[PDB]
Order: sequence, then C-alpha cells, then structure tokens
Amino acid sequence: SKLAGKVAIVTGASKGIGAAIAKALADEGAAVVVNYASSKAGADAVVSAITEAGGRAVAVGGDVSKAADAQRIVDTAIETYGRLDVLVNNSGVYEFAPIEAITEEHYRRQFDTNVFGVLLTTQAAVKHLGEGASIINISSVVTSITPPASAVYSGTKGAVDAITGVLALELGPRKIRVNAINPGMIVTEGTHSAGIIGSDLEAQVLGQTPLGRLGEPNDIASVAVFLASDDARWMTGEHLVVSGGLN
Amino acid sequence: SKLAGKVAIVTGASKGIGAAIAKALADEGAAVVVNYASSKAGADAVVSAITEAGGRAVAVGGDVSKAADAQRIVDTAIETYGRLDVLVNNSGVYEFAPIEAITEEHYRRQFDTNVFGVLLTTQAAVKHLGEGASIINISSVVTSITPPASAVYSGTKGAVDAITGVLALELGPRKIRVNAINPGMIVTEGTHSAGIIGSDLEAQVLGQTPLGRLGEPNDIASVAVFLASDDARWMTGEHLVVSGGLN
Amino acid sequence: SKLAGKVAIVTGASKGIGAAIAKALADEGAAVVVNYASSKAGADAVVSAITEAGGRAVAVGGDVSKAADAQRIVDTAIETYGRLDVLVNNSGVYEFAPIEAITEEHYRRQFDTNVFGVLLTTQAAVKHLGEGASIINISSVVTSITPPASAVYSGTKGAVDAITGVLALELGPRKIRVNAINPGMIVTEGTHSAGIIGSDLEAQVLGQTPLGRLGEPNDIASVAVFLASDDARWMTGEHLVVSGGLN
Amino acid sequence: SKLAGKVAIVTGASKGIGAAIAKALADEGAAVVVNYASSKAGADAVVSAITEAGGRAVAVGGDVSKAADAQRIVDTAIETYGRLDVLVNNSGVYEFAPIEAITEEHYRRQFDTNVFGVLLTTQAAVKHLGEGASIINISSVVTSITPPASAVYSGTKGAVDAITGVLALELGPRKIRVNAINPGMIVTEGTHSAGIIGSDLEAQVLGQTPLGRLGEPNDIASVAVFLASDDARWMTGEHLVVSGGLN
Ligand SMILES: NC(=O)c1ccc[n+]([C@@H]2O[C@H](COP(=O)([O-])OP(=O)(O)OC[C@H]3O[C@@H](n4cnc5c(N)ncnc54)[C@H](OP(=O)(O)O)[C@@H]3O)[C@@H](O)[C@H]2O)c1
Ligand SMILES: NC(=O)c1ccc[n+]([C@@H]2O[C@H](COP(=O)([O-])OP(=O)(O)OC[C@H]3O[C@@H](n4cnc5c(N)ncnc54)[C@H](OP(=O)(O)O)[C@@H]3O)[C@@H](O)[C@H]2O)c1
Ligand SMILES: NC(=O)c1ccc[n+]([C@@H]2O[C@H](COP(=O)([O-])OP(=O)(O)OC[C@H]3O[C@@H](n4cnc5c(N)ncnc54)[C@H](OP(=O)(O)O)[C@@H]3O)[C@@H](O)[C@H]2O)c1
Ligand SMILES: NC(=O)c1ccc[n+]([C@@H]2O[C@H](COP(=O)([O-])OP(=O)(O)OC[C@H]3O[C@@H](n4cnc5c(N)ncnc54)[C@H](OP(=O)(O)O)[C@@H]3O)[C@@H](O)[C@H]2O)c1
Ligand SMILES: O=C(O)CC[C@H](CO)C(=O)O
Ligand SMILES: O=C(O)CC[C@H](CO)C(=O)O
Ligand SMILES: O=C(O)CC[C@H](CO)C(=O)O
Ligand SMILES: O=C(O)CC[C@H](CO)C(=O)O
Ligand SMILES: [Ca+2]
Ligand SMILES: [Ca+2]
Ligand SMILES: [Ca+2]
Ligand SMILES: [Ca+2]
Ligand code: NA
Ligand code: NA
Ligand code: NA
Repeated sequence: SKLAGKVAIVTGASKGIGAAIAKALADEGAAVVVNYASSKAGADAVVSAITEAGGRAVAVGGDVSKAADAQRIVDTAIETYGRLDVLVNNSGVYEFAPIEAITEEHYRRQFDTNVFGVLLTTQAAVKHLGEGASIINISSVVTSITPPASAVYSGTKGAVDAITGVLALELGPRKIRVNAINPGMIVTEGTHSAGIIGSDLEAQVLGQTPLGRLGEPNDIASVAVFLASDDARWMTGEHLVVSGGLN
Repeated sequence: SKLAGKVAIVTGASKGIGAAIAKALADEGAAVVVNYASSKAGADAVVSAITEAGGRAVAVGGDVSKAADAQRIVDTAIETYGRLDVLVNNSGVYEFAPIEAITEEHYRRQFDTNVFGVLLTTQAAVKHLGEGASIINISSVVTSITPPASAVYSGTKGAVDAITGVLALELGPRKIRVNAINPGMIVTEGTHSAGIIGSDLEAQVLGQTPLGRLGEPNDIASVAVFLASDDARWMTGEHLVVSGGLN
Repeated sequence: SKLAGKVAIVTGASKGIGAAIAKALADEGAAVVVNYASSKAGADAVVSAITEAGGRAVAVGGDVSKAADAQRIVDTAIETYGRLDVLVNNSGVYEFAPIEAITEEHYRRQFDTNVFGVLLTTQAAVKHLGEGASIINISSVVTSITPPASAVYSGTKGAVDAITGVLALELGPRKIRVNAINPGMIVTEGTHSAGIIGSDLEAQVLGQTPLGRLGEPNDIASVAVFLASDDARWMTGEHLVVSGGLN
Repeated sequence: SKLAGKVAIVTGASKGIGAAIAKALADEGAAVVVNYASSKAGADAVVSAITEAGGRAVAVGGDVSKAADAQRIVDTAIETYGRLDVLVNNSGVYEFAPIEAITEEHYRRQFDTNVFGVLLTTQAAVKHLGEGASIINISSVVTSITPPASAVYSGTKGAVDAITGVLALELGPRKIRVNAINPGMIVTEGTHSAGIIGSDLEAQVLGQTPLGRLGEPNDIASVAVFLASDDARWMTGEHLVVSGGLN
C-alpha cells in the first residue's frame, strides 16, 4: 500500500472531492482525519466507509478559518494516530457574483475559508511534518480559465496557487513537498447546491472539455493519492490541472 | 499625445510606482486623480509636479479598503473632470513572514488593501467606464517566483492576477480592457521603509536579474502608459512581467 | 520620435503583420529594412508607403531559412544605414494538418522558416547589437490555445517561445532585450490565402474573444513599436499575447 | 496491477530515463517495446531486467527520425503483442551552443530527433490507439527556465510542449490522453556523455533545487507510470515539471 503507516488530514471531507480523497487515501493505507464544518453526518458516513473497508479514520468538526479549530484538527491527528504525513487543504466554498454585485460578506466568506483557512491549517500542521511529508492544496482550474462573475472565487484560488509555490520553496530545505490540484468542474454536493450543475456555465465547460464529460470526485482523488505518495517524490510547487483537458 | 482628453485614477500615487505612473499618464495628456492614504503632502507634491509640467491633476485622500473611500476616489474623477477612462489599481502593502510567524493582522492588512481594495475601487469605477477604458492592476513578479516567506503577500498578488483575468472576460463585451503589470523589485519609498532595500532578498533578486540592476518607478510607469493607451487596444487579460527579465 | 535615428529589420514585411510593423516603426523614426521572399512588389509598396510618409526604408529579397540570405538581410541594414537597433523576426508560414496527414514537407517547410529562420537571422544580427537593442519574435497565441490539427505550426511557435526566453537570458549581459508577441487571429494576406478567415476555427476563436472581433495587422504593429522602444526597457523574456483576450 | 494486459512503447529505452520508464511500466504489468538506436546491448539488458522480474518485453532498433523506422517500432508492438495502449516519446538528444555557435547540423540533429521523431512515432501509433490510451512526451524543464546557450535544445522542447497540447485537444474525442513530463536535471548516460555532469550548469541547477539533490531516472519513471495509468484518467494536455521544485 502506497501510504501504509501514514496519517493524513483532509479538510472538508464530509462531502464531494474531500470525501473521495479521504476514502482513496485510506484505501492506500493512510489513517485519515475526516474534517467537517456543518455535516457531522457526512463525515461519519465517510469514516464508516473507511473503517468497514478495513481502514482507520476519525471525524473532527472544525471551521478552518478559525485558528483554534485549525489547531484542533491538527491535534486530532497527533492525539489519535501519533504522527502526521499528509495534509490535504480541500475545504472551500464558491459563489459567483459580477463585479457590481460583490458584497463585503461575499468577499470575506470566501477568502477567509479558501485562503486564511489554508494558511491556518498548514501553519498548525507544519510543526509535525518531516522529510517526505506532502501538502496538497485543492485550488481550481478557474485560475487558468477565470470565468466571468467569479472575481472573488477565482481570486481565492489564485492566492492558493501562489501560496503553493511559496511554501514549496520555503519548506524545500525540510523536504516537505507542497503541490496543488486544480480541478475542472466536478459533480459534487456543492456544485448541485450552488446551482452550477444545470447552469449555462456547466454547458459551456462541458462543451469545451476534451475528454467529453464532467468530472467526478474520484477523478481528483486518484491524483491526490499520487501527490501524497512517494511516486511524486520529485514534484513540488506544481499545479496539476485535472479537468479532462480544459485549461 | 497618447491620452489626450482622457481621465485616469491612480490609487496610491503619493509615493513610489503610483507617483511615477500618475506623472507619466499626465505627460501623455491624461488628467489624473492622485490618491493618497496617509500622505497628503506626497500627493500634493505629485499634483504640483503634474501641473508645473502643464498637466491637470487633483489629489484625493482615501483608504481603498473602505467602500466609502473607494467611492469618493471615483467620484473625484467624475466631479472634477466629468469622465473616467483609466483606473490604475496601484495601492498595495507588503510584509514577509514565514508560515510559522504569520499573524492574523499580517494576513488581513495585506488582503484588505491589496485585494479587497482592488475590488472596491474597480466596482465603484465600472459604472463610469465605457468602450476603450483600461483598468491596470499592479500585481507583482512574486506570482512567478513565489519567494520563501511571502505566503501572504504572494497570495494577494496571485489573487490580483486571477481577478485581472476574470474581469478581462467579464468586461470584454463592454470593450473595457483589464491587464496587470507584475513588477520586479523597484526602488521605492516603500521598499526603503520595509527594509527590503539592503536585504538578502534584494541581493538574491539582483543576482538573478538578466538586465543587471534593480528597477526604478519609471520602468513601470512607461508600461502603464502603454497599457492605458490605444497602443494596447488588442491586449486584455495579460500580466506583463516588468522585472528586467526575472521570472 | 521613439525610434529616432534607429535602424530596424522586419523579416517578411511584404504582407500582413510584418508590413504593418515596418510602417509603424518608420512612423516612429526608424529606418526600416523591408524583407520579402516571393513578393518584391509587396516590399516595394511598403517602402513607398514609408517614404511617401517621410520615412526611410529599403527592400531586400531573402529566404530567412537560408544562412546566406539571413546574412544578406542584415548586411543590407549595415551597408545602407550604418547600424542596427531592432530586429523583428516576423517571417513565418502556417499550414494545418491532423496528425495522420502530416508529411515531411509540411513539417520541414514550417520549422525551417519559423524556427531555423529566427535562429539564422538573429545569429547574423546579434553581432551588430548593443545595449538597448530590441529583438522581437512574432510567435502565436497557438502556444496557449494549441488548436487541433496544428501540431507542426504550434510546434514551431512553441520553439519560438522557448528561444525567446533563452536569448533573453543569454543576451541579458549585453542588455539586448528579447521578447515575443503572440498574436491571436489576424486578418492578413496569409490568413485569407490559407482559408483561415471564414473557417470554423475562426468562428470558434471569435466566439471566445472577449473584445469581440478578429484582429488586424495594426493591432500587432503598435505592440511591436512599444517593445522596440525604450518604454519597454525593463521587459525581456516576455511573451505578449495580443489576441483581444483569447488565451 | 495498474497496467495489466496493456502494451507500451518506450522510445530510447536502452539508456537513462527511457530505460527506467520501460522497467517501471513493466513492473505494473505492461508489455514493453524497448526501442534503441545505437545500443542493442542496452536494450537487451533492459528487456532482461523486465523478464527477470516476471514481465514481457522486446527490443527493437530504430531511428525515430526516420519514417520507416518509426513505423517499424509501432509495428513491433502490434506484431508481438497485438495491441498498443501507451506510447512514451522519450528518445531525445541535447547539445548546448550559444547563438553564434549554432550550426546547421547542431540544429537539424536535435529537431529531427526531438520533434520530428515525436511526430513520426505518434503518427504511426495513433492508428492503433483507442479510448484510454496514454501518450507521454518527455519534454524538459528548460521550457520553464530556458537556460542561456540552449536555444536549439530548448526550442525542441518548447515544440514538444506545444505538440502535447495540440494532440490532447485533437485526440480528446477519441479519449486518448496526451501529457508531457518536464524533467529537471537527471543523472543519466547522456548527461555524462554531454558534459553536463560536473559542469557549471550542474552546480547552478543543484543550488536552485528546493529538494536538495539531482534527479534520478526513477524520479521520472514513477510519474510516467502515473500518467500511463487510469489514475491520470482526468488529466490531458498537462506538462508535469519533475525537477525537485525548480521552475
Ligand atoms: N467543480 C468543483 O466541485 C470544484 C472545482 C474546482 C475546485 N473545487 C474546490 O474543491 C474543494 C471542494 O469542493 P467540493 O465541490 O467538493 O465542495 P462541497 O461539495 O461543497 O464540499 C465542501 C466541503 O468543505 C467543507 N467546508 C466548507 N467550509 C468549511 C470551513 N470553513 N471549514 C471546514 N470545512 C469547510 C464542507 O463541510 P460541511 O459540508 O461539513 O459544512 C464540505 O466537507 C474546494 O476547495 C473547491 O473550491 C471544486
Ligand atoms: N519592488 C516594489 O516596489 C514592488 C514590486 C512588485 C509590486 N509592487 C506593488 O506596487 C504597488 C506600489 O508599491 P510601491 O513600492 O510603490 O509602494 P510605496 O512606495 O510603499 O507606495 C505605496 C502607495 O500606496 C498607498 N496606499 C497604501 N495603502 C493604501 C490604502 N489602504 N489606500 C490607499 N492608498 C494606499 C500609499 O499611500 P500613502 O503613502 O499616502 O499612505 C502610497 O501612495 C503595490 O501594489 C506593490 O504591491 C511593488
Ligand atoms: N492570424 C495570423 O495572421 C497570425 C497569428 C499568429 C501568429 N502569426 C505569425 O505572424 C507572422 C506573419 O503572419 P502573417 O499572417 O502576416 O503572414 P502573411 O500575410 O502570409 O505574410 C507572411 C510574410 O512572411 C514572408 N515570408 C514567408 N516565408 C519567408 C521566408 N522563408 N523568408 C522570408 N520571408 C518569408 C512573406 O514573404 P513573401 O510574401 O514576399 O513571400 C510575407 O512577407 C508569422 O510568423 C505568423 O506565424 C500570424
Ligand atoms: N537531465 C536529463 O537527463 C534530462 C532532463 C530533461 C529532459 N530530458 C529528456 O529526457 C529524454 C531522455 O534523456 P536521457 O538523459 O535519458 O538520455 P540518454 O541517457 O542519452 O538516452 C537517450 C536514449 O534515446 C535514444 N535515442 C537517441 N536518439 C534516438 C533516435 N534518433 N531514435 C531512437 N532512439 C534514440 C538512445 O538510444 P541509443 O543509446 O541506443 O542510441 C537512448 O536510449 C530526452 O528526450 C531528453 O531530452 C533529459
Ligand atoms: O468553472 C469551472 O470549470 C469549475 C467551477 C467550480 C465551481 O465554481 C470551481 O472552480 O470550484
Ligand atoms: O521579489 C521581488 O523581486 C519584489 C519584491 C517586492 C517587495 O516585497 C514586491 O513584490 O512587492
Ligand atoms: O488560431 C488562432 O488563434 C490563430 C491562427 C493563426 C493562423 O494559423 C496563427 O496562429 O498564425
Ligand atoms: O537544465 C536542466 O535542469 C536540465 C538539462 C538537461 C540536459 O541538457 C535537459 O533539459 O535535457
Ligand atoms: Ca486563461
Ligand atoms: Ca515559478
Ligand atoms: Ca491551453
Ligand atoms: Ca522562466
Ligand atoms: Na500591534
Ligand atoms: Na504574457
Ligand atoms: Na504543470
């Protein structure tokens, strides 16, 4: 197993991409801290799937944008399993608005979760990360295709791309790798809830996807396993677009 | 003259890159709104430079991260000159800190000015922008070279890069252009005050700059004039690295 | 004038983008060597346009893929005007073919002109260049959007992009700047002759162009003048996409 | 296993990166066509290492820059194993020269092998490729870092990057994936023979490598296995820099 004996944290693993990543890491032997914000039921369902398949996982509720919660998410890994090897910064929210319609709350909610939450959780985790550890930030293909009416959200993911590059260099001497995955449109709880599935944006994106379908959470999960594993030992500071060819 | 009859706003034009951009735009015929935050005297010096050279300019105090001040900056253009053609989002602050040392205040001050202030000032300006308008965002070469210990600052400029691309697509149908300049290290009031001139970072940047010197504010100002002018009429969504070849 | 007393070579200036660049450089005071391959009549017409407008120019026939012709083009600058300041590597050809249909002739004709010709002309020219010289390579937005059935042509322009970056670093110590322009679809003699204007690809590109039209040669010419001038003194190794926002 | 039942061609598998890729693909169950140009003994040793580990392989001599040899390499897969699933275009040569030292042979040798050979081998292969096939082009991090005195070699790899993007779009409807790996400096027989090991470039590269060593063939081979496998099913048109963090 590619991650035998390792411990991973996946933020926002009660739904969507994060849930798929948690299950996939556990399938390769990692014990997984499954973080949720509002959906304990979703996280418990993911933990039960992992444990019924023979793996180890534990649920932890916490808002990554709150310093004490980010710390407690990380402490859960150390207290439960004694070590930390892999951090997947997946928690994230998205809302579109044209420039005229942007409000302060629309801006702060997305930047606080999608950027400050990445920084706070990584800051808490790095004390426990040693040579060969792997930090995986879930960014978005919007940093390449920058759709209209996404200035705030695409802004958050542009920040994540740059933070990924900074920390790859900053943590290089400690041999901690830092990489991003930039998904295309993925069918998730969130893209249904946001009305993105079924929208004109979805139709446009689908038509421009070379491989001819929308993405699924497991399309991202298998790339996260790769980046978490030693097979990516010589990759750091990369941004892997996983969109079926759209960029 | 390239900008005869046009009106420009330069945020943060009491010092540094913004002051040089303001003077260069006025040299090509633009009437310039010269924004300051803490230094009225600096803005008055730039306005005096412009008017002594035969141009038109007016100072306005305002914090771009405050919605009411962003509105007052834009209203100054309309009240004084009756139109708005060019917006240069130059106001910005920088402070480095390694991941372990990042504080909430360090994060919020830079994102509020460097990202929210771009969004607020652009939001106020767009009501007045018509076909041929040009929005120029001052980003940074850090989105290319992502230096260690710059996670927050590089994050803000990654966000600006993405916002530039979004708004180029979003405002395209109105024939409003949106582009970024990504300066390398420029000798400015701010890089002196921040201790960056004389720092290890300065040494590293100089040692990797193909054209063999640090940048000066006029190195950026002449590119801003280009992007503001009809010479750049077929460029939108670009990010021009102006760093003497460092990328 | 921006290029007063300067001397420029434009390869492939009997038609299209190169003709527009030659006229624009001359409008800013440059004496221009107007190169043609098959159309002396076209180069002579561009020379007449330049001299009727008060400028200086001379035509020279030569195939940039032949070392002796590249040398003769450069010798024409030195022998006629005594110096060389600006080299625009604009000569290029394009033909689409899906992978199954690519022939050796289709491959060699495009790489010999579009790549070897850039190398040979730059190699002859660099001996005469000094501080402040500007080399401008005309690449293509296809290095961003890589359309189907363009493997050979996009291949040539990907080479040109890389050669631009190499020579920017290699000639940095001599303070010779090297930059690329990457045009979008431009209506020219060539794109009419190739049937590209009116194609389904043109409809797709137009629909994806934020500024809502196809490009024209003067859209590129004004950017070439900027890069040739001291206004771009702090830019080297850049690739300026000039496509109305398509990338 | 990840490639059970599948068949791969690795061009240039008698040495270096290609040898390591061939052995790694076979470890995951692929039958491997091991192509060599000058070194039958090297290919035979790779084939033997593969069969000793329980796999299937066959050696074939051929110059990818010769159409008849490229066709025979592909025919070897079909005649020996009946199918083709993975093509690794790894064959490549490198020689540095500053612009004034570039000769016609130096240019043609590298473009014929590194670009035309990729096109010819891919052209022969595509007839046999169906849904789920994976084409992996070995490019180079020089397309990011474009070192001085590498205009021809970096030019070839810039062409490979662009060809990768074209064919990803062109072959997307057939659900054939096309991706590139862009290695940093890898210790191989070729870098020994080229005077790269022990050069000033090796010192420059190693000092700018965040993860603190030179690369090894298996650093690339594990990424090739990922791209060949269904784990990369949602990635096409990507360029994976595998350089220990240098870009
Ligand atoms: N098409 C796409 O789906 C797409 C494309 C590109 C990038 N992305 C990125 O992929 C990531 C996941 O997207 P998704 O579509 O899977 O989202 P989703 O279905 O809406 O799931 C979001 C997950 O993040 C959690 N979360 C949200 N805010 C949080 C906070 N403050 N603290 C902790 N956890 C928080 C949610 O927790 P609860 O549900 O328990 O509250 C949930 O587990 C995000 O970073 C998103 O930006 C998605
Ligand atoms: N090497 C560099 O200098 C460098 C490199 C890359 C990018 N940049 C970017 O270039 C821009 C200018 O940098 P600089 O070095 O010229 O800076 P500077 O010398 O420190 O000048 C900063 C200017 O921004 C104004 N400003 C700051 N906060 C503001 C706020 N909240 N509202 C309105 N105006 C505000 C300042 O006003 P007062 O002084 O009146 O308070 C001043 O006019 C920034 O966006 C920076 O990130 C700089
Ligand atoms: N949409 C576009 O038009 C477009 C988009 C992106 C990039 N580009 C690039 O822009 C450049 C100009 O394109 P264009 O559309 O203006 O082409 P064009 O109208 O066909 O004109 C091509 C010019 O190049 C010259 N030329 C061709 N082969 C030559 C050779 N071997 N030696 C010397 N000169 C040679 C031609 O000379 P003669 O006519 O006298 O033989 C002519 O002056 C090319 O590099 C092209 O790849 C064009
Ligand atoms: N640092 C690096 O090593 C580095 C970095 C980035 C990219 N790359 C790329 O990685 C690839 C492999 O490099 P390497 O260092 O492993 O090279 P290497 O050790 O020199 O091995 C080259 C291989 O290519 C074969 N080859 C050469 N010309 C050929 C032709 N015309 N037809 C068929 N096969 C041919 C050789 O065959 P014979 O030996 O049997 O003649 C050999 O098997 C190349 O594409 C190179 O550009 C290498
Ligand atoms: O536009 C796309 O291709 C994906 C949009 C998706 C949901 O907003 C995201 O990037 O998070
Ligand atoms: O890294 C450089 O060369 C530039 C640093 C400069 C001041 O922090 C900035 O990007 O604002
Ligand atoms: O596809 C586009 O956007 C431009 C195509 C054009 C002619 O082939 C060129 O790149 O030279
Ligand atoms: O410059 C590097 O980091 C790698 C050089 C290597 C051999 O020339 C190549 O790209 O093929
Ligand atoms: Ca884009
Ligand atoms: Ca970089
Ligand atoms: Ca693309
Ligand atoms: Ca570079
Ligand atoms: Na304080
Ligand atoms: Na660019
Ligand atoms: Na990449």
